Amino acid sequence: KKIVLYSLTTCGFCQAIKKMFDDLAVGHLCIQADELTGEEKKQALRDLRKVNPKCSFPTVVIDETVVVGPKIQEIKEKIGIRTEVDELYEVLKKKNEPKGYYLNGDREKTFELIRGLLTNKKRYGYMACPCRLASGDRNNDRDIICPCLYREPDVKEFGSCYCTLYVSADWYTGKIERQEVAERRPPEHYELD
Amino acid sequence: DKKIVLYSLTTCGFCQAIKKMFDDLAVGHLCIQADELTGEEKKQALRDLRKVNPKCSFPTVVIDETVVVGPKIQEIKEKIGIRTEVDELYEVLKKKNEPKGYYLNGDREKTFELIRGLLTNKKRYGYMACPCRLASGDRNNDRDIICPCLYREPDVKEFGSCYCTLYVSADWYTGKIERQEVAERRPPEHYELD
Ligand code: SF4
Ligand code: SF4
Repeated sequence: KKIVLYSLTTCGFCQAIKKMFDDLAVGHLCIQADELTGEEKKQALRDLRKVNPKCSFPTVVIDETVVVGPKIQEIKEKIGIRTEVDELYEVLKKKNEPKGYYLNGDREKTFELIRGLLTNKKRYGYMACPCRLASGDRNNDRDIICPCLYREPDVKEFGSCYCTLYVSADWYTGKIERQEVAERRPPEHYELD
Repeated sequence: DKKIVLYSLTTCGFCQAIKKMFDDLAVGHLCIQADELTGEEKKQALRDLRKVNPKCSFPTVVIDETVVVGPKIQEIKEKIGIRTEVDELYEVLKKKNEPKGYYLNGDREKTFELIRGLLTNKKRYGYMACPCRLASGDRNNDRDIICPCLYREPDVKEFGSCYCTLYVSADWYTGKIERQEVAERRPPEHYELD
């Protein structure tokens, strides 16, 4: 697959697409159009205009298909990128949505939280809460294995769990204030002394 | 000169963002990635953490005798004495735009990076050309894309955010509306390619 990424050093999403490519050892050509001369900029825009008439950044060309804008799932779909986070995202969505627990709509935040669940599943053997420190002992951590014991009262009182991974329909659609959620876990559960 | 300790988790996103700011501003600190430590070292880092934050929550930053619990980057910066040209411009943009109904994106990290882009563009061009667009460097050719651009008002009225997602409406901010992708509204003929 021949990939070209039209990018700008000042464009945050352009750098995130580039980062994903580098991390997954994807073979691509990145054009940081703003680092070019006045005439090279004109030529980069003419090349871009042929595949994206709006001359907008980011734009990804994969062989003969073009993905315009911050459409990370569509870019992944044309390149053939499938990770265990994508798999777990689908599983969690199917299981939780009928229960009224929606995954946070900020996809980039939810994806890093799911990556945290996976990192915890590998090192501990269970999906310990990604925004808490686990002990590594399953029995001590039983109340913070996701979904934790605190999700139900936290979502009922504030509209979201402690990591903001699961949110209610009201939190999702802004019908309630998106309040900060305090740590409900009894501090004694660490068994420090 | 201040003694700084950041209690962090490798699985905590904001923890790495606080650490990134420290490193980029030469702020010396101890970073404890509590989850990388052994079983008994986890209990001791939690004992040190518990003394300053009984709830044993991450992130937690200790600056001398003052403790900041949670993702409170502004509070951390005020206690250390961090005050950058981005902070200055953020305040100027906030005071000028909030009374008009144009709020700065609540994802404070993304807003700061956009403001850094505005500053990078002011330095290399002489004006704050839109950081998510390609500037020519000719003010007259870029006139419609000097921040705030000619397209902010129609984009925010129709989608709730400007093209870069720097300025958002109150409904976008609180989640009352869907946060849709904003397409490039600029007529491509303005680029004067041929
Ligand atoms: S707070 Fe949220 S992310 Fe953490 S364990 Fe509970 S449900 Fe899972
Ligand atoms: S799209 Fe937003 S960030 Fe870009 S110039 Fe317009 S108002 Fe400024």
